[PDB]
Amino acid sequence: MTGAVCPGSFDPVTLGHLDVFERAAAQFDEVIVAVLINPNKAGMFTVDERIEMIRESTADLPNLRVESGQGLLVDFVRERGLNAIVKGLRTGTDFEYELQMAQMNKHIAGVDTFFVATAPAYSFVSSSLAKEVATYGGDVSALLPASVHQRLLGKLR
Amino acid sequence: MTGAVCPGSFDPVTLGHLDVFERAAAQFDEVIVAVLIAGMFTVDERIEMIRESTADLPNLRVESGQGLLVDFVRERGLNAIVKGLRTGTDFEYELQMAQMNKHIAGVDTFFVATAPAYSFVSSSLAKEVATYGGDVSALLPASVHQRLLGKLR
Amino acid sequence: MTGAVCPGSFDPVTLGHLDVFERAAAQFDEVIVAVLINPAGMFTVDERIEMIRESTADLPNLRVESGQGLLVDFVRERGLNAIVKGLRTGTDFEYELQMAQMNKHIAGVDTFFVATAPAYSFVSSSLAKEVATYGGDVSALLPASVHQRLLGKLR
Amino acid sequence: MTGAVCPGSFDPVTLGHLDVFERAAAQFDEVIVAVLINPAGMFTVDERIEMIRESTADLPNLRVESGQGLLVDFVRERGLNAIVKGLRTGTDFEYELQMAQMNKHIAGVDTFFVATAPAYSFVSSSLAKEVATYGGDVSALLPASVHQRLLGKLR
Amino acid sequence: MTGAVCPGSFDPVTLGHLDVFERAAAQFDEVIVAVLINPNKAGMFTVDERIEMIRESTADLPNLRVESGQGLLVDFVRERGLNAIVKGLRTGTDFEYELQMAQMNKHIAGVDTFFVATAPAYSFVSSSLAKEVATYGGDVSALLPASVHQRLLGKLR
Amino acid sequence: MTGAVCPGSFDPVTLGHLDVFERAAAQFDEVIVAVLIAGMFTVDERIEMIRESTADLPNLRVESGQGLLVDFVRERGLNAIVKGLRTGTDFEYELQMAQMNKHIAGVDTFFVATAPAYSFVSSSLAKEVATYGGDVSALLPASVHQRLLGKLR
Ligand SMILES: Cc1cn(CCC(=O)O)c2ccccc12
Ligand SMILES: Cc1cn(CCC(=O)O)c2ccccc12
Ligand SMILES: Cc1cn(CCC(=O)O)c2ccccc12
Ligand SMILES: Cc1cn(CCC(=O)O)c2ccccc12
Ligand SMILES: Cc1cn(CCC(=O)O)c2ccccc12
Ligand SMILES: Cc1cn(CCC(=O)O)c2ccccc12
Repeated sequence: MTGAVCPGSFDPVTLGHLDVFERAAAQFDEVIVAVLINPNKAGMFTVDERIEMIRESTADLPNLRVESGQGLLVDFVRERGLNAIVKGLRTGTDFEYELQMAQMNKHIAGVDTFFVATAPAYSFVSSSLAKEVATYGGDVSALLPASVHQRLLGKLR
Repeated sequence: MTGAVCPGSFDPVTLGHLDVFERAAAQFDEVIVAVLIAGMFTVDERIEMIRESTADLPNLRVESGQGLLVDFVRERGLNAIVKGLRTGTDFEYELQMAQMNKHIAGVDTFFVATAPAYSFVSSSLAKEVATYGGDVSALLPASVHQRLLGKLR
Repeated sequence: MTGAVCPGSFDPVTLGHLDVFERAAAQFDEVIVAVLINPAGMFTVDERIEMIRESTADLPNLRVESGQGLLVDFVRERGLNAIVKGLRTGTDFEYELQMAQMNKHIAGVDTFFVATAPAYSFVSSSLAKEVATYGGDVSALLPASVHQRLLGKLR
Repeated sequence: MTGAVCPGSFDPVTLGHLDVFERAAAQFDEVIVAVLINPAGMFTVDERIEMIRESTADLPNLRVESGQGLLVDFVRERGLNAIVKGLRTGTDFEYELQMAQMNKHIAGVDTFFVATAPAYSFVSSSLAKEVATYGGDVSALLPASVHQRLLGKLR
Repeated sequence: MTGAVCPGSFDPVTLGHLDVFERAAAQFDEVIVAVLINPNKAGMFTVDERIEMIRESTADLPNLRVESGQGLLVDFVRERGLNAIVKGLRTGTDFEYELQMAQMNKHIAGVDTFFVATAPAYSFVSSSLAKEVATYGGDVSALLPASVHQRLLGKLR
Repeated sequence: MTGAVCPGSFDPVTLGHLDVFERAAAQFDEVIVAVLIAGMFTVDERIEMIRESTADLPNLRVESGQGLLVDFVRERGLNAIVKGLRTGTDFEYELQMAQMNKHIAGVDTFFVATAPAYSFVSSSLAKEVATYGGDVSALLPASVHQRLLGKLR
């Protein structure tokens, strides 16, 4: 009955994210992808769009499910009877801030955070940089799942 | 006649800040906490909370500041800054400012890491966690914590 | 059935190590602590294993074994393909990242990193030995049984 | 025929920037300084270009142009495929690395990094403006013509 | 008449090195790979072996040549009428030490150092880690040029 | 009665070290340079070179040390260390030692960055460059530089 939560805004999900989802699904009995929403700032994609893009690119992972949430991550985790977070690392990750949040999350709720580095091929993509590059016409098709790329181009046009 | 300035926004002051205040006060004759000024607490409130938390430090005082930090320091006859380091400190930016401050006014900056127990609190993260109901009472002075609860509720 | 290996020299095991062991044992069905030996330290391999077993008596899904050679072979030979490594102040994280990417490339093994608790974040096996050698008190940073043994090796 | 682009907002150009411009112009047959504009600063694009040209008068193989949109398009449209970026204290190097790897992936453009001289390592456009705003003397960190103009904008 | 020196011990050359050689050869009129030797510590490969492995994997680069040296890098550079170094970055590079050496080299000889990050695929290989992995039987064949791999296995057996 | 210890191997002392010595001496009543002990110069030689370079600092003295640094500090009635930062400093290890030293003996560590001009010299790199004929005369006290040339030639 092991389990972990993979949190993020996923606006949109990238292949860097999916790599980490796959590793978590391979190493824990259940994985919940937590799409965390700030109710005070809209992203590019609505919550239902974000979830649909993740579901479409994780259909081969039977022990992974996707849910949205807001507020404290550790409450989302604990209310599902879990106490582990799995977070990806990429080039440009603010690791010091991730460490700060991990120590805080352990302090307030006893939840552990496990970090895993994404594959080198996917290590320089981020949701924000992919959106920025695509906005100005750059080809990011190789860094995003098919469930995302043309939806992204659609939002931009 | 030694002295140092401990600058920050302190909105609110944390035990991380207080730990560094205490070390500065133990190692310099005179310490001034500089409250540099759209946050949660007003300047006077921040000052009050720091004074309340530092009552046991006879050689420490608290003042608000505006403009160049080095001017704040120099206009009080000093030329040392003591700055704390915590998890999530942008140290590269701190170093840039330290070299700039030395260049323009001959003021030295001394960095000291806060205690491990208080190394992951920041004013911003404490407010965020408290806003969503998390317990940060172990990370703030007793007075501050009650005051924070007040601003929220 | 999930599982991970926690590798190190553990010469001696510290409370920083133990914290990570505990978190691994809480999150994986099986944990193996791999005591890695090189061609050299203060404690023998058997002594190190003994100290880890004493400190992890409450962890029934964790076991301790010695290992030699390629870490990913150690992992895969036991039917696992995850490594859990702790992070502390002074960890060469860039080198850990290099090794993690290498280990994934050559054997498909994943590496999960977890930061030890702030209280145990500045202890290391090497620094504890150095401080103890010159009479510093590191008893709050080591398991009780380890601290006793350490004094013995030094006196 | 070799060449590189040196991109930035240069609002205003600093001696840190100039040092890197000089090194680029010494090592490549052609250098283009790309003054990048966003939807916002102290100096207009034309003012920035003017200040860079004043400061680089002795560099005949360097020219200054404004740019918008995708940096790698700016580079490739001028028949080049190298970027030269400076490093200073406070540079977000991890983000620079991310962008370099992205820029290589999407367009085949290489990025070369060079550290500015220690004397100019703590100036940035933003910090110079901030210090000057409150009356600090940054004249040793900026070209003479830039310092004069800066005082003007503030007074 | 532009030019740069690409320095290292190259014991052995890796695909991370070759990527940087290729980028330097594409951006400078001439590139000299400097095989720097400590006369007080032998590596795994002799200087002639190192040079031969580099030459064999750079035959498609007409403006690159390979030479060995010792002592101060900036003397090697300046005695060839050049004043640029091109150095690669990978995962595990001690960048702070590289920066220190770059500032020192500029101070004492006026030589500039340009850093370039190796491709993600080659970002976790190093000569030392490749030797270590191969020593204990791990497969590093995809991280080294053909001119190296079996020579490496030969040294190890 | 303020004071700090500046520890290192100083083999030899550089202008980077001296810059930090000067700042420590300007901000603390009493400074002790601790020469901690197979290098190029003997302990006495290192001490001599530092004394010669710090003659203008009346409140600074130089002593050799062995064993725990915190014992050196505490046995002199102090509990502050001042440590310089340069390009290539292993800051993560410095932080580990600082937290350890606070834990075992209540000694604080204050870090200060050396001036940009002296930020890329280290004892080791200065010796290496000088060994192969490079000019490091701008990076070392005049006395030290001549002494170094002597050891080489
Ligand atoms: C690579 C990576 C980034 N993040 C942050 C996610 C975000 O903020 O959108 C992750 C979260 C979970 C798993 C992997 C990752
Ligand atoms: C722990 C800590 C952080 N900071 C900066 C906080 C800020 O810049 O607002 C400090 C400033 C003075 C003393 C201690 C600290
Ligand atoms: C905190 C920590 C350090 N290391 C490596 C230390 C060593 O090599 O002995 C670990 C290995 C496994 C779990 C936790 C840790
Ligand atoms: C020192 C330095 C900073 N940057 C970016 C600064 C900016 O974005 O304005 C550079 C760009 C080109 C060459 C040198 C530099
Ligand atoms: C990736 C990389 C590492 N290094 C150090 C070389 C070494 O020390 O063997 C390089 C040197 C030149 C070009 C690229 C590289
Ligand atoms: C610049 C600098 C480096 N270090 C450490 C050198 C060492 O640890 O040997 C210092 C120690 C005291 C004062 C200044 C410095």
